[PDB]
Amino acid sequence: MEITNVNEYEAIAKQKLPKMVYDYYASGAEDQWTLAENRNAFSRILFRPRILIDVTNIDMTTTILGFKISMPIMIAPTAMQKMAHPEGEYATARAASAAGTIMTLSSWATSSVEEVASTGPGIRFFQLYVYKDRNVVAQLVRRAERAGFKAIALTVDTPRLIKNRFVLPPFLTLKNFEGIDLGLSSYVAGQIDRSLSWKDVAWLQTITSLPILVKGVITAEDARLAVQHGAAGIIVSNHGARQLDYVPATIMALEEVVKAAQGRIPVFLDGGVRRGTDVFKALALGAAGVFIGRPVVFSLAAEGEAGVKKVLQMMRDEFELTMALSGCRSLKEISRSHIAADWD
Amino acid sequence: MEITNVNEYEAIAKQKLPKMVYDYYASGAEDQWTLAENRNAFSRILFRPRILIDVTNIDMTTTILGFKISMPIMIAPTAMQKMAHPEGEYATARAASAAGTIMTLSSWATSSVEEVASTGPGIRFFQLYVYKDRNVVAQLVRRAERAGFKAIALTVDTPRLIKNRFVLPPFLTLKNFEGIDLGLSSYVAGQIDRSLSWKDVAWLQTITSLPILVKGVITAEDARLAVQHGAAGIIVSNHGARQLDYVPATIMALEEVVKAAQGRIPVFLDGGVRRGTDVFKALALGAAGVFIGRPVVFSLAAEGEAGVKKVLQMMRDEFELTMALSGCRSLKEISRSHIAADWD
Amino acid sequence: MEITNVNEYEAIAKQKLPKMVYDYYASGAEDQWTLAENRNAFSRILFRPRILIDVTNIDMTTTILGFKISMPIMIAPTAMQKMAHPEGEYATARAASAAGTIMTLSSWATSSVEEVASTGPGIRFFQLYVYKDRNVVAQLVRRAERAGFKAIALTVDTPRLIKNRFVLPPFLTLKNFEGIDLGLSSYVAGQIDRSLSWKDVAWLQTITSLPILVKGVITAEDARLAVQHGAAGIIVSNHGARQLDYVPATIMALEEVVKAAQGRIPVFLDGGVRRGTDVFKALALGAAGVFIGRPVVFSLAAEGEAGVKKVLQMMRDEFELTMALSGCRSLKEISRSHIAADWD
Amino acid sequence: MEITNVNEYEAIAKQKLPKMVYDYYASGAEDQWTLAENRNAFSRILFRPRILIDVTNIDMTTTILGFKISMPIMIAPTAMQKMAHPEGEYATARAASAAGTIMTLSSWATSSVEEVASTGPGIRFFQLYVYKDRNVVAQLVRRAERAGFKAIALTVDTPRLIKNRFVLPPFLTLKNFEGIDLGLSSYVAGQIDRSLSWKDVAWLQTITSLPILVKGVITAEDARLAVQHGAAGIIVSNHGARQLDYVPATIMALEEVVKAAQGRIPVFLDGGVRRGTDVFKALALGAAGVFIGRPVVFSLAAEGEAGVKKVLQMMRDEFELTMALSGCRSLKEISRSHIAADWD
Ligand SMILES: Cc1cc2nc3c(=O)[nH]c(=O)nc-3n(C[C@@H](O)[C@H](O)[C@@H](O)COP(=O)(O)O)c2cc1C
Ligand SMILES: Cc1cc2nc3c(=O)[nH]c(=O)nc-3n(C[C@@H](O)[C@H](O)[C@@H](O)COP(=O)(O)O)c2cc1C
Ligand SMILES: Cc1cc2nc3c(=O)[nH]c(=O)nc-3n(C[C@@H](O)[C@H](O)[C@@H](O)COP(=O)(O)O)c2cc1C
Ligand SMILES: Cc1cc2nc3c(=O)[nH]c(=O)nc-3n(C[C@@H](O)[C@H](O)[C@@H](O)COP(=O)(O)O)c2cc1C
Ligand SMILES: CCCCCCCCCCC1=C(O)C(=O)NC1=O
Ligand SMILES: CCCCCCCCCCC1=C(O)C(=O)NC1=O
Ligand SMILES: CCCCCCCCCCC1=C(O)C(=O)NC1=O
Ligand SMILES: CCCCCCCCCCC1=C(O)C(=O)NC1=O
Repeated sequence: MEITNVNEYEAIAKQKLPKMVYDYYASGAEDQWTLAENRNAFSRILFRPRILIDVTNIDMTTTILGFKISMPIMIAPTAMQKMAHPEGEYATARAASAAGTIMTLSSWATSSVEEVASTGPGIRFFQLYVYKDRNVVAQLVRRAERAGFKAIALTVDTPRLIKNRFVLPPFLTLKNFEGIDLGLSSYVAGQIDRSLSWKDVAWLQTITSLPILVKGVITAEDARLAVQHGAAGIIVSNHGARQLDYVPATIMALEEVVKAAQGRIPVFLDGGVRRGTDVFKALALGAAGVFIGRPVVFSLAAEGEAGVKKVLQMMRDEFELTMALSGCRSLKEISRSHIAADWD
Repeated sequence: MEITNVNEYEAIAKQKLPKMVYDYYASGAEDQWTLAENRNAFSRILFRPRILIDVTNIDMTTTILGFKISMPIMIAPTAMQKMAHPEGEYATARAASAAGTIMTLSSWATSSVEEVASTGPGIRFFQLYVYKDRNVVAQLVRRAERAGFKAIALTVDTPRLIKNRFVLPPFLTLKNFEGIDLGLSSYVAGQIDRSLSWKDVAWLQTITSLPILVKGVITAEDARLAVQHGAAGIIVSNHGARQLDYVPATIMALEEVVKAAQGRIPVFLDGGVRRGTDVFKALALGAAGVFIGRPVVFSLAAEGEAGVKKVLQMMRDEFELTMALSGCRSLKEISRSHIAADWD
Repeated sequence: MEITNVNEYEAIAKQKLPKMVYDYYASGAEDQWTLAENRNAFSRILFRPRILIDVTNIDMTTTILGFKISMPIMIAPTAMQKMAHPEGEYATARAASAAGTIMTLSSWATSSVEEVASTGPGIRFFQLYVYKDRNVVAQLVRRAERAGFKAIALTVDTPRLIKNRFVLPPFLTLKNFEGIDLGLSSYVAGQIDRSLSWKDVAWLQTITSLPILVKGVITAEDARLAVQHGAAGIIVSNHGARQLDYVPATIMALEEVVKAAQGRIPVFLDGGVRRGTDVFKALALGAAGVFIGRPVVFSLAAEGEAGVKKVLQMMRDEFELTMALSGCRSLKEISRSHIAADWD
Repeated sequence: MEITNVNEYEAIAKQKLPKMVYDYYASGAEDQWTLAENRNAFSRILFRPRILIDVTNIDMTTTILGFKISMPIMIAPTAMQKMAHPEGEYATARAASAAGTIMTLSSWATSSVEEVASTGPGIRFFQLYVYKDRNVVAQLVRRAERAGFKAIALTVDTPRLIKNRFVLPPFLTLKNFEGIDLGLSSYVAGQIDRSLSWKDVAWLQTITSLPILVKGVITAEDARLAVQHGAAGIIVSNHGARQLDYVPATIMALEEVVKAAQGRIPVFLDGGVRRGTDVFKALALGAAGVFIGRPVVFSLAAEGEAGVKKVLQMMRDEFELTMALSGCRSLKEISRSHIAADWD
């Protein structure tokens, strides 16, 4: 009946969404071992609270890529949001701007960069999927710059491969591809370029001046390469545990990637973040911020824009209370010594 | 039917107390992970008994802050005991004096320092909650000194935030605040000063000469600060796992805090102590004594003063037998090598 | 109904095979602790995928003992296959040749080396069980060379000791012993020579020029002896967990044996391999290839030659996808750093 | 119906024995955590079998305190065996002599040293419980020497404290105390001397020349003291997990005690030994032999002398097979490297 926390939206969404759709949303890869881990691993990290600290004034605002935001909790890119709620990306963009945070727009969105940008003022990032036809990629990137998007998140952990048993609602299209020259179900399928390599990151930088974030890094080895090749940030991710099963939980991999980057570029994380305590734990391990994926689609399905705003609020309030109880007045005061990781 | 051990009082109390009251007593924070840990962790520590030792005469008396007591098991402060049994703090004070041990009186007690002190001779400590109005704090402290209390336990792990669904029995008031100039349900709520810091420990020492114990320390870092700021003792505590979930069990945190204090001041522990074996394990890890919270309210609800005395006796007899079986004739002979901690 | 993966053949085989036969096939030793481990241990090893790698062209062909094969997945020797399907070894030999891989022929086969060799062109290994009468051993070895077998796998982890309650189908005989001069149920029983030692490996090399692989090694100590005595390869095996219970899973023992061999001879593994991910993990740990036992008999019982070919295909496709997702284009690119073992 | 292994006798004994008696036999202390551990810990130790070893001739005979016996498996002292079977100690003595092994006679036996010695030739040890009246102790020791007992096992882990609800069968008495000058239920109770110390071990050596084994050692510290005070052997024991709960499993404590003794005196073990694999594991860890307690009373209750002989045989055959499968032809060849302990 009443939603006291983020995970509850999942039950409500499950009630109102067709089984096929809910299963598609919640699903991980294969055995779904990592899906569970992305969540479970946060509970193997304990707090080491500090006492006798004046926690009367808590400040959780931060600067991401130069942009000042209200909290280190942002929205990850989840494709075709209008399938969860007719408002779709419009609802999400408005909730994000209202909350004073960042929203990342998927390439497979049901609303174009300009439709989203029309909703109003707000900092947004554009998620890029590189197609074989570079011509289409260039068109998408310039279009994002024009629409006012602040950075490009290049997804590199794209899962491979229901579809034949489902029929999409009418008029739902991949709007970002409407206008640029290339059912819509297919075609876009074998369009993802699996030959993508670091040289392509170099090329991307020649067509745009926007910061390029590499989304899908879980090893210290690739983190170094990200820095060496000029990426502006790294997003420790395993695509919500939908790409390959038995890879570690992103929160387990975070520290090694943060270490490897050596403070050169900000490291972000997604995968399993549901509570304010999870946010604190990620920041204590070195992350500059976190992205949430699934909670966004579940709350959108549940209460639309109101649901998305509630998720962000609940997470903010929980994160604020966690800081007060741990003895932290600002993000700068959250230290690695404020938690005791499973390997500590 | 028959109570052979402390944990059984819980079942009996659960039978006779209103659900809301029992749940409030037994409850931990959030998932209650730490609530369980405070208990479970004691079972991950094994004994390493010594043989061929004359265990004919066992001595468990000790000196706490100069005061000689019969056993290293004392009573922690639990608010408004008259709600568990009409006798409340009177019963507790009398059982404690009879057992030759120490009782800590809560600030939120249903009996004033002088009501408790009227019960008779006995060593008692007063637990202080610092309100924003320092004037009230000073009044409470002087009043405790006058009533003969031997030390002040400053609680620093005070949980934040049923209340709207419960009605209190008639005449039950926070007696310690009756007379000093400041329903009673509210007001006292937003009175706790969350700006409390070490400078406030320094100030406390200017208004009283009584030993100040810092209650709510679980890190080596704050333990050092306790010593550096003149605290007379440290109580490793997590407020019965009611402040923040996912902090370690106090028995897991004990050794690091004992190490950090470097023998300068005595370190005590509360949270999950129910058996004589638990007491032994805490002492072997360096604690100078332990405090019990919940068992006190459960037995009080069950058999009143008789229940509280029985708890103390059962714990004493179990602790005595554990010493005899481990090869220890005095507390001084209980060594770190007498147990094998989970990390050993 | 539909077989999407190898383990499913087991359910189908279980449905159509007599209980005694299925139980005999699936069974491990004693408590069957190792039987489970051979499988479970593969799940305690995580992947560490690399991104931005051109995985457009995957190559999994390899060279085993000089012979070029299509994939590092081969067939282990399982006795009397005609009991699982009338085609028996004929089906298996044909599926193996078709798949471009190697098949190892059991000494207790229901088809002779020449019957198997008659099926067509293909690389096959012959598994040798050393009988007390060396005369019979020599006869078997020369016969295998003549029939075109490429190497001898000397089994050394032969289990000791249903038989009295089962009756075999008519005409099923140990064909390899038909013709050479020595019911058939017995006799062959107490024929296995338990005095077999390294000196016997030296003797074997005097009667044949074929590579001798030592099958049944799980310690670094015996691996060294294998190399020192001239074995051409080692097969880390525990006889499908049927010899002795509580020995480690072969995947747990692999690395130590690979280390000990110091790259002198190839190390192979069998026991619990069912998925393409298992293959990858074994190769990352140093194995030059893997053998599958039980899946062969289960699929043979299920769909005969078609079942065996399907198993090999499913494993190939899963292995190929695992390489693409991990960032590996050839077997040479699969590194120890591509996984995170339970002890890492 | 049929007993294939030792643990099965327990079910049969449970069927025919009164509940109170069976519960008394099987019971551990308190939570019975250690009772389970004594058994469970053996399963956390893996085998590391060696191959290509001539295991045609296995030899498990050994020399204990100069006496040559057929196997390293002996009988621990369990009080009043006639309560399990009318034959009691007579059955046990005869089965032990027949098996060519050693039997330890309890002080609380229902048959005297001379009754047991009358059964025939066999090596037996006498278990001593030291009473406060040294006069009685001296009488018992000389009587044991006279009866031909080869060593004294001084029990030091004697549990403290059903009795009031049970009535003993007629004529069952503590025969060893019949004749020496001191219902029989009581008296013997508060007769155990809890002031027993190492000086008492020194005194024991002045009244007898028989080897003194110290029974009840689980720490390296007391093992050293055993050696320093002239004990002839150590028995790593926790009294079948009946003295104090949460002490480690004897198999977990064995290695540290073996190390500490530095090969000066033989170390033996009891507690949880049920299988031939358990025996091997104990020997690999350094024990010179093992004692079995409970299996003796359970099989005695089940089939009397025939049951006891069967237990010893089953254990012998299992132990022999374990040696053959591990590559060991003599006890001298069983090495620490033949197993992989949980901490390895
Ligand atoms: C249904 C669904 C759709 C997704 N669509 C995209 C997408 O369009 N683009 C992208 O890069 N990632 C996509 N992701 C994954 C990421 O946005 C992100 O890593 C996220 O799901 C993180 O995990 P969480 O869902 O546990 O928060 C999708 C994930 C899900 C669950
Ligand atoms: C119902 C209840 C009331 C409590 N009231 C107080 C209080 O008045 N003052 C204080 O400092 N702590 C209070 N505590 C906590 C401590 O006294 C103490 O840390 C204790 O509960 C330790 O854990 P145990 O209950 O497991 O023994 C309370 C705890 C409970 C369970
Ligand atoms: C029913 C059955 C029969 C077997 N027969 C033989 C055999 O004839 N020769 C041999 O060396 N090993 C034999 N093995 C064992 C090996 O081929 C091999 O190690 C294998 O079973 C590996 O494990 P997996 O079954 O988990 O793949 C047999 C195993 C089973 C399950
Ligand atoms: C019912 C019972 C009676 C026992 N009586 C004695 C006894 O008379 N003397 C002694 O030293 N120990 C006695 N023990 C314990 C030892 O003999 C011995 O340590 C043994 O039980 C070892 O464990 P197991 O029973 O798991 O083999 C007794 C144990 C049991 C179970
Ligand atoms: C049964 C519902 C129909 C499926 C809806 C089509 C969604 C298109 C794929 C979106 C997407 C994912 O699901 C993902 O993990 N990444 C993506 O880039
Ligand atoms: C439903 C029963 C009504 C609740 C009774 C009011 C008790 C007041 C709070 C006492 C208190 C706690 O409960 C605690 O953890 N610390 C405290 O200082
Ligand atoms: C109940 C079915 C009858 C049993 C069939 C006889 C198979 C002969 C043994 C084959 C064999 C095994 O089973 C094994 O682990 N190794 C072998 O070398
Ligand atoms: C309910 C059955 C009655 C009990 C029988 C009396 C046995 C006397 C105690 C024997 C004994 C034990 O049980 C033990 O652990 N050590 C001993 O020395």
